[PDB]
Amino acid sequence: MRIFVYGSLRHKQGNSHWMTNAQLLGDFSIDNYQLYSLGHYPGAVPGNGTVHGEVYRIDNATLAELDALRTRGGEYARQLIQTPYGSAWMYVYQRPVDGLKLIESGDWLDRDK
Repeated sequence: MRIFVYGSLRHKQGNSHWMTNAQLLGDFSIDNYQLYSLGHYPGAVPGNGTVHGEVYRIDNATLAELDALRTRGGEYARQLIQTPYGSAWMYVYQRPVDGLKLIESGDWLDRDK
């Protein structure tokens, strides 16, 4: 399925799938969203910022692989966003952001200005 990459443009190959069937649709930064950094992985939600992310088309079963690995048990919610390159799954923070770091900029890097 199509999913939004908010984990650097460098993304991650994961195990194999994420560099094999991963079709680069193109870059797509979304405004009115902000990025959290909760220690390991990041989180993204509607707010005030431009998330300089990238949109990919990966295999549908590969999607179930990511979902089953990420939110097995109930970690995040699936926010389906309709992009010009196709509707992509956005994972929104579903557990308290109390004491997290906020990138109101929307980009992972930013500080190269």
